[PDB]
Amino acid sequence: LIVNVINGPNLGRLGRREPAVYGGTTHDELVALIEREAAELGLKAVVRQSDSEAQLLDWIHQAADAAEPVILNAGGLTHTSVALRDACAELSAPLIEVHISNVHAREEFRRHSYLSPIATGVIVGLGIQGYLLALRYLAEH
Amino acid sequence: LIVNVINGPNLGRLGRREPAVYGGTTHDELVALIEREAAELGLKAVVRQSDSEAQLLDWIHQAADAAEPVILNAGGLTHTSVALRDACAELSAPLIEVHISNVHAREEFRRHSYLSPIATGVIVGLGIQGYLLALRYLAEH
Amino acid sequence: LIVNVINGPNLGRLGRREPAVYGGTTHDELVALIEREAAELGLKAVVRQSDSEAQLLDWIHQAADAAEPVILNAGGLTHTSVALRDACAELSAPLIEVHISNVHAREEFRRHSYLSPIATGVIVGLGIQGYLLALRYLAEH
Amino acid sequence: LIVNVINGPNLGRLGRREPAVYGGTTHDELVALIEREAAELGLKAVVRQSDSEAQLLDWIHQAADAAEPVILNAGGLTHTSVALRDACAELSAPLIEVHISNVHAREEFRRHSYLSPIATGVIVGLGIQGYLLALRYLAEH
Amino acid sequence: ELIVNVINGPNLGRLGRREPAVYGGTTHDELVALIEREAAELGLKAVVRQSDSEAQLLDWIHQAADAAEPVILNAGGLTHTSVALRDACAELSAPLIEVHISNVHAREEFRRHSYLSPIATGVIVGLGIQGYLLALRYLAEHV
Amino acid sequence: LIVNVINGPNLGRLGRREPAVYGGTTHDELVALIEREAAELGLKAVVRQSDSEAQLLDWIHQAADAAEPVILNAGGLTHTSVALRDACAELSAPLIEVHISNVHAREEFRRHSYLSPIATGVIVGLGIQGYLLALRYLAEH
Amino acid sequence: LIVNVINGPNLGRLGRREPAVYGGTTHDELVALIEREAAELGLKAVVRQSDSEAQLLDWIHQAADAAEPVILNAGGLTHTSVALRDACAELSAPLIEVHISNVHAREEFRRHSYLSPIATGVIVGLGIQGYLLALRYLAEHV
Amino acid sequence: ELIVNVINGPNLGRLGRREPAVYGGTTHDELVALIEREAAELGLKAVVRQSDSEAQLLDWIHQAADAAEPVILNAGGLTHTSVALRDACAELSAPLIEVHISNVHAREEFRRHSYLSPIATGVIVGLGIQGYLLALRYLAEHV
Amino acid sequence: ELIVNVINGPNLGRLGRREPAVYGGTTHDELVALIEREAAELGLKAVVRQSDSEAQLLDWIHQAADAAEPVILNAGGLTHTSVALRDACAELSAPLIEVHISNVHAREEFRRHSYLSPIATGVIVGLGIQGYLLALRYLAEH
Amino acid sequence: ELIVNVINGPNLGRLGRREPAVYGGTTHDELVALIEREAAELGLKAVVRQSDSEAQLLDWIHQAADAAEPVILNAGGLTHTSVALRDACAELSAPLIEVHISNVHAREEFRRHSYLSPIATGVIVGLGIQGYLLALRYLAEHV
Amino acid sequence: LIVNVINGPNLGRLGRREPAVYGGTTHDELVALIEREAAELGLKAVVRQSDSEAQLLDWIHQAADAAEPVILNAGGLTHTSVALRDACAELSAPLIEVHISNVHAREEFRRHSYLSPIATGVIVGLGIQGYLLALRYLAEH
Amino acid sequence: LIVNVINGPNLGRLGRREPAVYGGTTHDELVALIEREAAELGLKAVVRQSDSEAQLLDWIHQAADAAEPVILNAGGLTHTSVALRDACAELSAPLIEVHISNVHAREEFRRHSYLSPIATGVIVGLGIQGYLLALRYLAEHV
Ligand SMILES: O=C1C=C(C(=O)O)CC(=O)N1
Ligand SMILES: O=C1C=C(C(=O)O)CC(=O)N1
Ligand SMILES: O=C1C=C(C(=O)O)CC(=O)N1
Ligand SMILES: O=C1C=C(C(=O)O)CC(=O)N1
Ligand SMILES: O=C1C=C(C(=O)O)CC(=O)N1
Ligand SMILES: O=C1C=C(C(=O)O)CC(=O)N1
Ligand SMILES: O=C1C=C(C(=O)O)CC(=O)N1
Ligand SMILES: O=C1C=C(C(=O)O)CC(=O)N1
Ligand SMILES: O=C1C=C(C(=O)O)CC(=O)N1
Ligand SMILES: O=C1C=C(C(=O)O)CC(=O)N1
Ligand SMILES: O=C1C=C(C(=O)O)CC(=O)N1
Ligand SMILES: O=C1C=C(C(=O)O)CC(=O)N1
Ligand SMILES: [Cl-]
Ligand SMILES: [Cl-]
Ligand SMILES: [Cl-]
Ligand SMILES: [Cl-]
Ligand SMILES: [Cl-]
Ligand SMILES: [Cl-]
Ligand SMILES: [Cl-]
Ligand SMILES: [Cl-]
Ligand SMILES: [Cl-]
Ligand SMILES: [Cl-]
Ligand SMILES: [Cl-]
Ligand SMILES: [Cl-]
Ligand SMILES: [Cl-]
Ligand SMILES: [Cl-]
Ligand SMILES: [Cl-]
Ligand SMILES: [Cl-]
Ligand SMILES: [Cl-]
Ligand SMILES: [Cl-]
Ligand SMILES: [Cl-]
Repeated sequence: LIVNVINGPNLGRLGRREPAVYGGTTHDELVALIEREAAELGLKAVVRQSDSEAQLLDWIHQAADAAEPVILNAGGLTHTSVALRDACAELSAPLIEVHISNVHAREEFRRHSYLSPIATGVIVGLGIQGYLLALRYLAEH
Repeated sequence: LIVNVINGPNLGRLGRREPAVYGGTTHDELVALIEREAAELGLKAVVRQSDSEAQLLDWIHQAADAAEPVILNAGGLTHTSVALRDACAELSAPLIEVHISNVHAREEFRRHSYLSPIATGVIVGLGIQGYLLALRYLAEH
Repeated sequence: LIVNVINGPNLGRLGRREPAVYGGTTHDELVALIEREAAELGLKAVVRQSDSEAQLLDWIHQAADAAEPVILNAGGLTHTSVALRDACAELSAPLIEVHISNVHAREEFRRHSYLSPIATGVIVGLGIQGYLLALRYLAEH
Repeated sequence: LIVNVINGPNLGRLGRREPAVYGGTTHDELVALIEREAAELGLKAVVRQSDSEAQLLDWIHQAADAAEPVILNAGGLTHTSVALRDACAELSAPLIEVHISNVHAREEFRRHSYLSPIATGVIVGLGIQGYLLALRYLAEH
Repeated sequence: ELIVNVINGPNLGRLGRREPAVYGGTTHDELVALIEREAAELGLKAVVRQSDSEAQLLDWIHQAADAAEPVILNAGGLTHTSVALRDACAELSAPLIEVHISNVHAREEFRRHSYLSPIATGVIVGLGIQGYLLALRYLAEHV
Repeated sequence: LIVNVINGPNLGRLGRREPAVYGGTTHDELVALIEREAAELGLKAVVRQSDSEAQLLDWIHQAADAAEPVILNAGGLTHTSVALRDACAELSAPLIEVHISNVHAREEFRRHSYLSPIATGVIVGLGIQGYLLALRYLAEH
Repeated sequence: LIVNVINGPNLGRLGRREPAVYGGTTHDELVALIEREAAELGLKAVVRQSDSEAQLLDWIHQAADAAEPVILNAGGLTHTSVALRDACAELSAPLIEVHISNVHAREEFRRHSYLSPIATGVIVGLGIQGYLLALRYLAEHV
Repeated sequence: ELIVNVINGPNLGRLGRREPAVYGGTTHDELVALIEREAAELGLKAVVRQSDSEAQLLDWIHQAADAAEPVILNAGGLTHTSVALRDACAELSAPLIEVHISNVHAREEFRRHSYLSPIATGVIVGLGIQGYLLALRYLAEHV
Repeated sequence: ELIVNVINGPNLGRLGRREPAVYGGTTHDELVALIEREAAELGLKAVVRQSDSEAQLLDWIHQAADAAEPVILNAGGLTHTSVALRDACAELSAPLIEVHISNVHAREEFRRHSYLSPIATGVIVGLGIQGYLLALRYLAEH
Repeated sequence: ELIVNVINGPNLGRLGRREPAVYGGTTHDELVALIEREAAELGLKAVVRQSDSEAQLLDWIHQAADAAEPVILNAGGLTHTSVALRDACAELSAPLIEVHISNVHAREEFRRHSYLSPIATGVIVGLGIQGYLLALRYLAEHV
Repeated sequence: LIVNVINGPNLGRLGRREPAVYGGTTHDELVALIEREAAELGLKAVVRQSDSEAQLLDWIHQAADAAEPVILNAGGLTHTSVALRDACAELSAPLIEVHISNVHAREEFRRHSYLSPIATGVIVGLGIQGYLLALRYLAEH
Repeated sequence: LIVNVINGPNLGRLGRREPAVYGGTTHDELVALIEREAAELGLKAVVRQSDSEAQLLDWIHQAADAAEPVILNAGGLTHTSVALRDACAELSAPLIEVHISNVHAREEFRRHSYLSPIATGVIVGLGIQGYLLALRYLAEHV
């Protein structure tokens, strides 16, 4: 039933943040779109956002304890955080990595995700809909 | 609206080919699943597979001229072919890269797609459903 | 005319912290010197320090919304944080990167700042006065 | 007299966290063993864990000001945090780096600790006892 | 009295017409005059020199080493290539400030690895023409 | 017992092709030598050559389904083709990589075969006899 | 005096293909322009294009057997194909590598040709005229 | 009507006696004469100059930028090492053709990474002396 | 009788006068006496041996593998270079503890990439001579 | 007739009990006897020698160079580390065949860059202990 | 027998230039020492110093034309100049590369001389006597 | 004044081994040439050669204890042995590295000596006279 959608640093800034790269959809609108999609798939979505690494670790620790699937857009921490990777290694339920922009069409340092090798799957560059497609995978699988 | 699903080398071997990596679904069954999904979304899917790089280039040139969206799993050529990349650079309509296995949880040489930097988006590790989720994105775009 | 001076990890430790590298000037002394210089330049300076990455992200988000220039010394996060770089990418007003020590005369890993490529300019190795020189540039711009 | 044992991200999760890698001992049980061993060696041990980088930095600053020895397991931050390295550089009393797992028998990125070069010594792969052996060194020195 | 050497390397005599979107529209002649005015306001005497010749640049910094005079150096393209220039700068006892008009870290990767930076007192980059003037102000506080 | 000898690009040119490197034996004479040696060992050798990657993949697919051993000299594709390595990964029967020249005594780029890590064994620099030695291995395995 | 001009993958697409990179001349027009220039220089150009590596290899083998010069634009295969390099190594008559675009002003991976080290020479970034200048090299060296 | 600058870098004045197995037996004087004869055939005016001095090469490039004239450049060894020379060439508005006598890709690895190639219009390598004349023919049909 | 083998490699017989700022002023003979005494208190028997010969070190490793005895190993310079010593240590079924006197990570870069660490049970570095004694304590508790 | 030197390096005397899943269950004594029989069937005389000492291996290679006898060499760990061994093998005028029991390319990265491979006639890898026998068969044919 | 001793950039600064690295012997004193050694060996030695690359090339050109041996300390140009290497490649008589300091005990960028591979031999770290020893080599050869 | 000349692996093979690389002078002739030159300089030279790393380490240890200068040609071990480098780090008297061939004109892996950074100086490619020139340095520096 329960799917955890977790957004990392700078993702609360969606809308005004680099619109050509990330789109004009706000995080509030993102939460509403995910919840609407989850209800139509018979799931429950809990969407959380934080710039704090310690907060992100706490949320996925809880998902590990509850054995709930995780949709994770770690933002910049994707490319840098071993600590977040280590937390995500506790997850028994599927972990789907999601990025709004095509991370492979940008700077070289964005192409070597710490999370990708331990995630079930990755969706990149499909904009805001990437979250919704990740939800659909978890509902159908 | 026509969507081109193009599969590269060894993808015609699906089902028998490394089941633990790629799953047990055959390419014939994949064709049927895509065509069923496309019919629900109001799209028309043309699914084709070849082990020949020249044939993949020909199919991509046609999609460039017709300005039709492309879903591409180039198999091994993903990691090697600059020629295929150059063919895909002609596409005006969206290009979605799809991989059945999590290419980032495997050998290091699989983590550096030549196609990702020029694709609209990439779906990795979500099995056969990656194709179907790519169709849904294209149904909204 | 508001200018934000943002200091990152370990900069609150100035004075006793590696004196041969960073000097004997405390953070409070630095705060006083900046405010004195800004007042003589007709600017208002707001100087804040935190060891928390999430906190630094918060302050630059504010400067982005208020369209205010930023003088940033991110400390160790300079060399490691993509998340901080992403937050700084929102800034429409000039961003000046400042370092007290000559970061190129030290360990090799300190020579590859994530912030330099997206900043307007960089001042390195001029001690505390680096902040004051960054202020003077902003007074003319 | 006073020894500071500081544990980084995900080390509060010991016990159920990757048992085959880190063992079945919880953090509560680890605190008890450390306190019992320190009392036998005529020392007082202060054991603290946090997933927050800023919190770790705060604890290091206090040890530097008090000139107290530090036994540090930074977790995933060991491989990533220059900020934590910088704080540890202020320590006048010995710094012993400790890891539960053999960090050299794992992923390549775990083999290049930021703390190792500025530490007095490093104990790796000797399990929970690594903490206790580090205590014994400090009792002799 | 208190003398500061401002030394510009290859292609810096071309300022104004040369890639204006990268280096600005101020000519080198205008830069010389601007530096001299700012220096005199700070109680300093700026000696501003430009050469496309490495040997000439070496000679100038050799003299600054003998006279123990501060140096503000924009070596241009040589910044990224010349060990010889670095070796000469290693003799300087008075402060050495490396200045670049453009933000070299926002450009090609080969520009991000200065040979001079590790032996300089400090580096000012990407602050345009004012970087020279700010370097002078540092030296005015550091006699 | 059937053994498949598969020769890749440029190997049909044996005889005239860089005689100092690859020898003076033609490809037709190679077929005759292998077939004579196979009859002596009580094996059945099918020797085939193609410059077409797709054709080589098809022959490997057939050997995978038939559970037949493969002796493969992929020529230039040894160093470049992930697609060919992917086809060879299907083989349940032993795969033995053969090269006429000493590929380690030439250009550096010839030293990093994609096939070697998944082959049973490799024979290099022993000339045309390398094929015959490979047959002899398979006759006892 | 026969000269083989061989074009690799995606070069049949000249005209529509990234005009800002490769120009607006079509492959049909390219063929005819090469043939006319060759004829004026007292040569005969055989111009062929294929997206198939095996086909390109066959044309190179034939050129090696006939000891005819090759002007080669391998396209994408320039940066990736050892098999093509191996075939070209059999050439004894001059081999000239030609690229329409300045391959050094683009992505890094385009700057490390497998063909360059074994070719007589390389012409890059001079557009369609690169083929014609390669022909003139051959005509001036008879 | 069109003026083209042929600029040769370090060691190119040594052509003829210099490593003949690599650069051929044509002297620099003979090269000048061959270029001027080809330029006269194409209806162009060719000015051929050679120097071992980097500063001198930079000066000639600056003049070509100011005059908006095409440049055929063989920088010799400086091709692989000089950012200063690259920066001067970036100021050119008329076409820049990089020319090398030897096949620079069939030699040492350090010769395969020209600083000038990315900012040039085109590059001709390994065709010997004729590389200069072919570069002239390109400029005759375009500029 | 639980036998622990303490094996020292090249230049460790030179302890005392050998770079005292790096390795301390304790001689190898004094080290042997300290290890043996510490082993006695823990209820173990320590066999301490040193050789500058790689072949000799390999023989001692082979013997310890056949006897299923724990090994405390300071391979010296060979730590950073010897695949052969790694291959021998791979036979050990009983725990292998890598010990270095100096902090090998605070020194030259080539000292930071041990061939032995990835196959050892654990590693003790930079704790001086006491690193041997702590390694014994680990084995006594295990 | 023809004398063939089969030289095994460090840890190969441990075959049988040493990592059976990697190197097989055949002991070194069993390997020696097998090689001797196979060679005698081919009209050759195999001298099989093993040592953990680099110096000892060098001496045996020196003797083969002076006698111009072929060498089959499994240097073990020294394959990936010893320039001294490569230098000794460079003296051999008769064929040198490098042999490894395990597929060294299916293992750790540091095992994939043999110092001996570039100077050997050929290499046999991953075919078990039969690799020695196939190497013998090559030498009997040449050649 | 005439020997050319050629010193490059910064070598005219000997004596006062980094005494701990290059010693206290001036360039004028070096010239006098070479004169004495040349007289003892029975040869002529011409000592030239220039900070100009073009000048150094000219002197090398003259030595090539006269087939005279060269002792070269190119200073900083040793590590940077392909042009100087190309000039030295013309020399038919022996070329001895000489450095006063041990270039291998300093910065990494000093360990990759462009001249070494085309020189007859190299003398490094023997101070000023390196010049005198190089002269003795040329007298005997 | 006693000077130690130490030759590593394969240097006993001089005259036989790759004569186009190392020359036609035997190690015995080298010994005699060194002893003659030492007598001219008022020095005593002890020239010893071994293919064994352990034996070379022992000789270096002896030279460290006696505070005697060392001329060292480690051969192949030059590029591989941290153990030998560690032994040489004990030397208080000067250490001169010598190579007969120009190590920088050969394979890349020969250009990164472990001994060079800790030696007083390095002499390369001056053939047999490299040893004699090394002797003259030590005689001039008392
Ligand atoms: O590297 C990234 C990628 C992001 C995305 O595409 O979702 C967001 C972000 O803040 N940082
Ligand atoms: O590297 C890959 C990845 C594939 C996938 O995951 O779809 C298929 C394939 O043949 N080769
Ligand atoms: O790498 C750095 C550089 C700093 C500076 O020079 O201001 C401060 C800091 O905490 N970490
Ligand atoms: O890379 C590591 C190593 C750990 C350890 O071995 O203690 C713990 C951790 O959380 N992350
Ligand atoms: O790489 C650079 C940087 C320059 C600057 O920014 O001042 C000038 C220049 O000529 N070359
Ligand atoms: O790299 C190689 C090696 C070959 C061989 O040695 O058989 C053949 C080939 O066409 N390309
Ligand atoms: O890398 C390239 C270069 C091309 C060219 O410039 O001719 C063509 C092409 O298809 N791929
Ligand atoms: O690297 C090079 C190449 C040259 C050429 O081929 O023209 C000439 C030169 O002096 N140095
Ligand atoms: O690299 C090392 C480290 C040693 C240690 O710290 O014990 C000893 C040694 O001889 N070589
Ligand atoms: O790297 C290796 C490979 C071996 C083999 O496969 O024969 C043996 C060995 O001791 N070390
Ligand atoms: O890199 C070096 C080395 C020098 C030497 O050791 O003679 C002199 C110099 O100016 N630059
Ligand atoms: O790398 C080398 C260099 C040698 C030399 O030139 O003296 C000798 C040797 O056996 N190995
Ligand atoms: Cl988007
Ligand atoms: Cl697209
Ligand atoms: Cl991806
Ligand atoms: Cl799957
Ligand atoms: Cl300071
Ligand atoms: Cl400490
Ligand atoms: Cl300074
Ligand atoms: Cl900077
Ligand atoms: Cl500007
Ligand atoms: Cl052959
Ligand atoms: Cl297999
Ligand atoms: Cl080119
Ligand atoms: Cl000893
Ligand atoms: Cl173990
Ligand atoms: Cl460690
Ligand atoms: Cl041989
Ligand atoms: Cl192999
Ligand atoms: Cl020479
Ligand atoms: Cl050297």
